[PDB]
Amino acid sequence: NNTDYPFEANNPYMYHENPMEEGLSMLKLANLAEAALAFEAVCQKEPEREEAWRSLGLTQAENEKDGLAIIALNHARMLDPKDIAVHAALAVSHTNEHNANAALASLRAWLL
Ligand SMILES: [Mg+2]
Repeated sequence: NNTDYPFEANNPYMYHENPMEEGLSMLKLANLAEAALAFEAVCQKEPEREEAWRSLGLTQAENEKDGLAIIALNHARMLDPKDIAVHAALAVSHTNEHNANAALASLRAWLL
């Protein structure tokens, strides 16, 4: 798919020196929205850094945002087509998104 990621404007990590390292520290601590912002900053500062795109995608999947995860993972795959962790993560996020959407459609059928 699409590799055009919708970066959040006004990202505070844009004026930090090492947002990759902060991202990895926050991800390890389970502070996912902040980690995702830190990785978005890395992806804008260093757009060819495939590990930044992969980390952004994996963080977004962990933070239940599989649509955004897929765009970042697609960008990672374009940068390093041989990264098979990215291949597996893309298949996982597509399945996650499909399952969540089916669950919501089932619940809305019941409620409405
Ligand atoms: Mg999930």
